[PDB]
Amino acid sequence: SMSVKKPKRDDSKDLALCSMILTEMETHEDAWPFLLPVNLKLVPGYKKVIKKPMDFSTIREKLSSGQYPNLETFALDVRLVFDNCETFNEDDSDIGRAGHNMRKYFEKKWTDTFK
Repeated sequence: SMSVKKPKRDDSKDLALCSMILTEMETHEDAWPFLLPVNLKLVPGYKKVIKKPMDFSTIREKLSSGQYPNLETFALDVRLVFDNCETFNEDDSDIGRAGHNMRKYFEKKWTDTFK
């Protein structure tokens, strides 16, 4: 509350550390469904169904331009990529499997770097 604060957690390296995670997600062999925005002209149904599209290149641009206020808003966009994927793709598809694989990969790096 006013003039009552928990001890200050050091967030000075968060930007660099999120950038490292994102580089590792970009270079994963199963990243290909997620590298670029889904083409809303060429994929019927995507625009109407997926209210907030997100992909690794859009996260990269937001990160590089100071559009994440803190490390939690970064994680929320990474999770959105995978949540969108599950909304539009069957679990038993190459893309559906890729999304589960990458969500796991992310959640481990997140826990090991920050928790």
